Amino acid sequence: TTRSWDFLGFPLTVPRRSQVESNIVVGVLDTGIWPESPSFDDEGFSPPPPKWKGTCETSNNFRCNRKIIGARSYHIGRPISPGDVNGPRDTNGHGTHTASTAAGGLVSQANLYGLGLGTARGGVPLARIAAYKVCWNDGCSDTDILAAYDDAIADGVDIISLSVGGANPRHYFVDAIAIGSFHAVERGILTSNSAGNGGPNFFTTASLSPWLLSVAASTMDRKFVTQVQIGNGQSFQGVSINTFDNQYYPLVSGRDIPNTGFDKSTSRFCTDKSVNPNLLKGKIVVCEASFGPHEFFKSLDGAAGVLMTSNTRDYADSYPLPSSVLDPNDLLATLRYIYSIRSPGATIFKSTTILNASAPVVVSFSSRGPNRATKDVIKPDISGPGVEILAAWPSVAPVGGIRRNTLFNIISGTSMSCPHITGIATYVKTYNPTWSPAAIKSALMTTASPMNARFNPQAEFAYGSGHVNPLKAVRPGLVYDANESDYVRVWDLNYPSFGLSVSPSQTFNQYFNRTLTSVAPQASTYRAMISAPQGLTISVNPNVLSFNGLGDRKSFTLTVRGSIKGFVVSASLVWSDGVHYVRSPITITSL
Ligand SMILES: *[C@@H]1O[C@H](CO)[C@@H](O[C@@H]2O[C@H](CO)[C@@H](O[C@@H]3O[C@H](CO[C@H]4O[C@H](CO)[C@@H](O)[C@H](O)[C@@H]4O)[C@@H](O)[C@H](O)[C@@H]3O)[C@H](O)[C@H]2NC(C)=O)[C@H](O[C@@H]2O[C@@H](C)[C@@H](O)[C@@H](O)[C@@H]2O)[C@H]1NC(C)=O
Ligand SMILES: *P(=O)(OC(C)C)OC(C)C
Repeated sequence: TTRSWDFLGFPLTVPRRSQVESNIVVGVLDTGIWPESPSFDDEGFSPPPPKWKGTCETSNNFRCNRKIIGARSYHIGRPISPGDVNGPRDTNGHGTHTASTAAGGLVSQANLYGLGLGTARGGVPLARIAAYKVCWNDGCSDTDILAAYDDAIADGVDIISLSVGGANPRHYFVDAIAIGSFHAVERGILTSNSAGNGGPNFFTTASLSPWLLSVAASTMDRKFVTQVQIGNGQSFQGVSINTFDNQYYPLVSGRDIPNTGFDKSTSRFCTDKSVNPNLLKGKIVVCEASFGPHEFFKSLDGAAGVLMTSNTRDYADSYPLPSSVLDPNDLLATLRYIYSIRSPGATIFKSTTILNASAPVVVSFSSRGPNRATKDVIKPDISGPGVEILAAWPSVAPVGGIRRNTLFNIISGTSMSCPHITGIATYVKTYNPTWSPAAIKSALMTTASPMNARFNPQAEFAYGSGHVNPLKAVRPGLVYDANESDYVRVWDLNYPSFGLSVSPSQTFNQYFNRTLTSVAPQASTYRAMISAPQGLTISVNPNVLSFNGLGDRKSFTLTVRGSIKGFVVSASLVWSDGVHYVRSPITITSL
């Protein structure tokens, strides 16, 4: 966040509408909020909007200010779970992180043990925040969500950031988030929702509702790496967020030190207590696998360092001990070294950062479509920064499995990119106070910049309409407006993109209807530009539209005939008038 915003072309110097921005309330459903964080400072803030109706649960060591003007909790079912606390207070850290990502104010020198140093901020530092705590160690219940929504709607929230939801895509018909968001939409309130972290398989996203803006997690240029240097003098580049200073320690293999009743067939991975604690103490264990902080304590208490392995390393995480996830080969290279001189040694360095030019690429865990409820309503809808995002953290909240004196943490997930979209959507809202949820969501989609299908073969079912563009989202020129009155043919649903399910090698011919509403003051003509593959034929009538002014609408029909042989084939439509550009992806699937 000390870097994502700049990576999105959203500088500290972007123009603002401070007056409207300061009167906007961003409701955040998550694990609560930690009031004390610098990201939620009050200084200078005028008093809350007169038309705000929310309140604050201040009977248990919590206090709202003029930044955080609302805070409530929901555990309707049974009693509070173990380790949790009564009230709006965030003890998990998830809600605090999320809130600062979307609306956190400027905090300089923001850093996690030096890592990611910079100026932390939210997309809208002046908006007010209203926290609705609905997630516990107990989980997040359906009753709490519906209830929290109700309050948000009546309190007067303007937009809602929802970083929860990952149920089996097939349980989509019994998902409450669709109920809440729907009622929210009827009152002109948009919802940003993380797609899920169940990728990369072809049908892992559970954020299926149409009125819901779904967001996937992509990378940014900045990348955390941890250099490991074994005895020979050769280095390897591993990923992890290592805050421990550079140190040197003896090396050992999991196979060489099995534990009573274990075979080296499981010791390799040194998991499930398959390693003798005695011959492990004070050394950097080398294991053929990748596990979390829990397994560190469970199986490796005593070890001074850990070296893991994985074929996937497009994101980093912090651990309880000097650690680093190496590439399969660099691992074998390290193992040989162990059986070489017999008395090895490696030095795990404190993480550093490289710049990856391929970014933004949607990360591996990001849930991807098609929409299991309707393959013709493509999802995700868009992408944003969700890998290694540094933002506000509670002082009591553990980091990577231990305690660290830090006010910021670095974590990844679709729940990190959602807040980004939430903040950007609020920004657009500050400039276009009257647009509806579908209008705001359209702006961000039609104005998103195209992503590379060579990096993410799944095309749209991985990044939807592409990567967000904050400043172009403000003046989209035209919008695919809608409202609950339209969710009562699927291909004729005024969506910002087009989808179509087909059978392998089987000529087809579909047609789609849409209506664009102008949001720009000046009249202008928008000629159309298509870009379809080979085995397909696409056209649009009209292919030229004029708009006399603000409000005017026009329709058109898109036809798609052809026959794809592969799984996913994409094309695009674009309605430019010179100044404005309005692209809408076109996806065809063989499932
Ligand atoms: C700069 O960022 C890019 C984007 O994340 C890094 O490229 C990715 O690196 C990961 C990590 O190893 C690769 O993961 C393996 O992926 C394969 C196949 O799945 C991937 O590729 C196919 C075809 O392109 C797609 O259909 C999939 O959606 C997916 O993208 C899988 O079998 C393995 O089990 C791993 O999961 C990933 O493929 C790769 N994606 C892209 C777009 O290239 C890049 O990492 C470098 O390049 C990769 C290929 C490895 O050689 C890494 O070791 C390199 O570091 C990163 N570069 C730097 C400097 O960090
Ligand atoms: P986010 O990515 O939220 C999803 C589970 C919806 O989760 C964090 C804890 C990584």
